[PDB]
Amino acid sequence: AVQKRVLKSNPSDLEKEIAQCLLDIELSSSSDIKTDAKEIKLLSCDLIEVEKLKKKTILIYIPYKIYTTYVRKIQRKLINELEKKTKKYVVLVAKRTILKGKQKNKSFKIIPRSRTLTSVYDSILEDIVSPSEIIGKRISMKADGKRVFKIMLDSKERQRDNIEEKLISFAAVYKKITRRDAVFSLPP
RNA sequence: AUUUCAAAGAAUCAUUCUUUUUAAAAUCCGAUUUUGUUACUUUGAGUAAAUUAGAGUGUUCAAAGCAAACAGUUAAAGCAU
Repeated sequence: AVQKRVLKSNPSDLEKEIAQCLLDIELSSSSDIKTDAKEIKLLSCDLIEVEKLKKKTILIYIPYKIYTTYVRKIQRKLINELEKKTKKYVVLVAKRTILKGKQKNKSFKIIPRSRTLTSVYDSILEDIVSPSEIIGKRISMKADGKRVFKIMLDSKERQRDNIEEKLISFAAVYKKITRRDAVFSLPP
């Protein structure tokens, strides 16, 4: 039924809930984003819980090609619709291969810039904020030798009441994905 | 300018030394083991002595030498039948 259609692999409970929700959104149709999710196929879904315990956040992995072509174009409205349907905080990300060019893999000449560790990690930072847009990045090196990514967003999100819970969620999600701490801010 | 950041453990006096894991391809029995060239650097191999540094060693000391030291009035010990 819904789960096999949305998720290619054998599906867990929250993967099946996402599949059900996504099918229900497509079937019901959200008027401005009509043809809502027909092209979508999912790789995986993951559940992450903030230390502050302001609900839960869901990370969803999507193929780069599907993500770029479909998801990116409607993403803020799409995530808001997914959030409205299931109240846990959703993030949509592209899976991206990261390549060590030392090994000389058959399918690539040289080193692609898109597959560099740094480019992918910056791209994943872009994916998590994606409905909102970065004004500037600044990396603070604290005295412990930890490095902290201070990410400035734009001033349009002062309308959104979910702001702080999403900022903590972005920090948590990035921290789970790789061992980089973020902090967030926006103009006064 | 530019391209793989890091994380956690253990040993040790919020420091220090050490170990584990975190993409992809090829290969072998879900797992097992490999992945640009050079500069630079690390260990090494193979190095004639005399000299030189430098140990051993009271040439009567020292420059030296490569020797010496030990027991025993004119013997025991040791190992051999």
